[PDB]
Amino acid sequence: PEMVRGQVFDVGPRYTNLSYIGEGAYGMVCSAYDNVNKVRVAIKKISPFEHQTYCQRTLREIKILLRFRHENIIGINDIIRAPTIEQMKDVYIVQDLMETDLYKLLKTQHLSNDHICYFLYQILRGLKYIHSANVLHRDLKPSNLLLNTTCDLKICDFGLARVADPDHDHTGFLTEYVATRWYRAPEIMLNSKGYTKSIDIWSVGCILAEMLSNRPIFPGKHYLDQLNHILGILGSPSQEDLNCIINLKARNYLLSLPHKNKVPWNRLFPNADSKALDLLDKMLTFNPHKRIEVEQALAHPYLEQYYDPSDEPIAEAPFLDDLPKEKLKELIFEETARFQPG
Ligand SMILES: COc1cc(F)cc([C@@H](CO)NC(=O)[C@@H](C)N2Cc3ccc(-c4nc(Nc5cnn(C)n5)ncc4Cl)cc3C2=O)c1
Repeated sequence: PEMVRGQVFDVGPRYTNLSYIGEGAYGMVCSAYDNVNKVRVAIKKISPFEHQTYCQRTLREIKILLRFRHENIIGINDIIRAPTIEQMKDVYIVQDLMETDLYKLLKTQHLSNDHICYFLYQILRGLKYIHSANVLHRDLKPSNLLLNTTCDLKICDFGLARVADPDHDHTGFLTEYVATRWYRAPEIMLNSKGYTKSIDIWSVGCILAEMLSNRPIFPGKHYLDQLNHILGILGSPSQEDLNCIINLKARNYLLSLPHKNKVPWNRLFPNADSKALDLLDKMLTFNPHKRIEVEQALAHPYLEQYYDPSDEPIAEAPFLDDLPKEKLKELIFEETARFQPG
């Protein structure tokens, strides 16, 4: 087997001429030439079976990506694993190869307003599909937005996704860790389990702000800092919004804060398009019930050059994993069976 920076990649005979792309807690990702379709693909080696949480992310991603088909959502083209459960130690997920991600891109490149507009369109177009399937991505962030050399955008990593469950969204104060901290909506820290579509809209708002300035808008240095950053810009919630928060610990925390005025978007983003800032405001609304929804956002004047509901497709139909890691391995085995010869 070919070796890539220490690891084996058991992907042959079909996939050859491997080259390192990246590493992380997920595993390792390479490009590789596909000897069938004669195109270079990405392959990620995932080794989840000792960790229930890794098994959950792997199963969720596989189940979701196999069902979804959309231009702005990364696919799974093939999955390589051992022929038996006993011999299966790794799962390789083969996906379309992309040049970079928005996190890498924002570290190095100034985006024109036209690029910002086009990227936000593709994010929302993809999200319209995801939400139309009653699915929440729940970890939207620049590193989960893949880009090719012509700036086509694809959402990736569906391992943290859930089916939407808005009647069971309420929880207590400083409970929850939904999303990656900088992209996590205020209600997560206050009273929300992140089981509504408005969680994803918040993250998109944070992405938009970051495209405007190449700097995260709410860079909390740790968990507790995150609400400080958000309220620092948005200001004190209104009486109406506060009254929606019935949990006393959360309400009284907010009431204990000194009055803070809203920092106007045009001062944080003096070079930004005024329409972009109007949409940004509506995505970064404190009250999730008042927050713009994905189809309204697509309809916003900022995106008028692209908006076309007939070309913004929805899923054909809507889409208990409190299970031990051994059971999750079986379900991963069954879910990947269709890519074996048989
Ligand atoms: C503890 O964490 C995890 C444990 C798990 F058991 C499983 C996971 C899974 C599911 O939750 N999560 C991921 O696999 C996420 C984290 N990533 C990483 C990743 C890297 C590259 C590409 C990629 N990259 C490119 N091109 C590219 C990138 N950079 N360059 C210069 N080129 N093309 C095509 C592709 Cl699929 C996609 C992804 C992706 O989805 C996480």
